[PDB]
Amino acid sequence: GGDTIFGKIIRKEIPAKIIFEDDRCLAFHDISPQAPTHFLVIPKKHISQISVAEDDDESLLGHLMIVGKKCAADLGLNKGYRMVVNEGSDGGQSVYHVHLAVLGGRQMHWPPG
Amino acid sequence: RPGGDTIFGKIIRKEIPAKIIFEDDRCLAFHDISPQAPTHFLVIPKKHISQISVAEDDDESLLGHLMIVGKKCAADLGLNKGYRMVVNEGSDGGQSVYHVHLAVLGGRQMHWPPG
Ligand SMILES: Nc1ncnc2c1ncn2[C@@H]1O[C@H](COP(=O)(O)O)[C@@H](O)[C@H]1O
Repeated sequence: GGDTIFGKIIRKEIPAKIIFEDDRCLAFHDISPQAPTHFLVIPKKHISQISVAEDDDESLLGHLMIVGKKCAADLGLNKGYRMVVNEGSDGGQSVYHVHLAVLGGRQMHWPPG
Repeated sequence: RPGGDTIFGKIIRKEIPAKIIFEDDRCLAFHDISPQAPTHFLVIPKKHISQISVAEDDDESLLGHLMIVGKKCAADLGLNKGYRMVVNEGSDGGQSVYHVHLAVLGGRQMHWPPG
C-alpha cells in the first residue's frame, strides 16, 4: 500500500512481526518500541496522513481503532494503553502512511509528548 | 440520560459550560480546560461509551467520525503544521474521565515518546 516502508510491509516485501491482518488493515509490532508493548494498525489503502482522509474513510478509520482495541486485549494489556495518531511535522509523523500506534505495558505519562 | 453521567455528559447536555468548536448529532468537540499544547481540544461521542476497550464492533463508524471531526476541527483551527491525536485507555493510559474521547494537541512541536 503505497510508496513508503509501510507499503513494503503490507506487500510482505520486508519482514515485520504481524499481530493481525484482514482484507483492509494490518497490525504489527513497531520496530522502535517506546513501551513494553508498542504496535501499529495501518490501513491497506494508502492514506498519506489523517489530514487528507475523506468522509468515505470514516468506517475504515474506526476499524483501525477497533482492531487496535482487540489486539491490545489479545496482547494482555489489561491495565490500559494509549492510542496515538501523528500528523505532520508538529505531530512528529515519521511515515506518510496513516498509522494508529498503541502503547502499553507501562505507565504512560502526561503530556503525551 | 443521553450523554451519560460523567462531566462530559453534563457538557453534552449544556449543564456545565464548555468552549465548543463543533457539534453534530453524533459528537461534540470542545477545548480542554488543562491544555498541554497551545491548542488542545477533545472530540467525544454523544453516545456514552466508557472507554475504547469496551467499544462495540457496531461503534466503528462513530469512532471513525470522531477522527474525521478531529482532523476537520484541527484544520479549521489553523493547525497547518500538524498535531497529535490521543486516546487514553485505563490506568496505564492515564485515563481520568471514563467517557471515551479523542484528544487533539498542536501548535507546538510534539515529542517522542508520546508520554
Ligand atoms: N470541565 C472540563 N472541560 C474541558 N475539559 C475537561 C474538563 N474536565 C476535564 N477535562 C479534560 O478532560 C481530559 C480527560 O482525559 P483523560 O485524562 O485522558 O481521561 C483532560 O485533558 C482534562 O483536562
